Amino acid sequence: KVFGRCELAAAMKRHGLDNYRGYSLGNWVCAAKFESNFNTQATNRNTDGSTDYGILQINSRWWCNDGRTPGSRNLCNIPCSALLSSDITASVNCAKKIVSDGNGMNAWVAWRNRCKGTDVQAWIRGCRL
Repeated sequence: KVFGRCELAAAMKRHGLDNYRGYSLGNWVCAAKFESNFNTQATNRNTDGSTDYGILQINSRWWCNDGRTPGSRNLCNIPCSALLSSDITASVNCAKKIVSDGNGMNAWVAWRNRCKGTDVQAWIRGCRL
């Protein structure tokens, strides 16, 4: 599914992401924009052989099982394919665990490079929330 901007903001807020570990909703929308362009089916291979899955590009090196990442853990206890569902529940839950891991949203390199320090409220402007 490719979410609309406000549509995704609403879903993330219903799933408890808004202000989770102190990160306003705009931070999460912005991350998703640059990770996946709001597409739950996005996948991308990393240099190390792991793969990133879903709207928040969660990686198989640590967080999900894809059967093909030798280093690996599955700390979210989830097949990576669950992260590609129309229903964002598994991506949200696993993102809550990642953002709690010590480095906050820095775990998403794209968030650090493209969202951190910017006016992330713009990403939820105009949305009924």
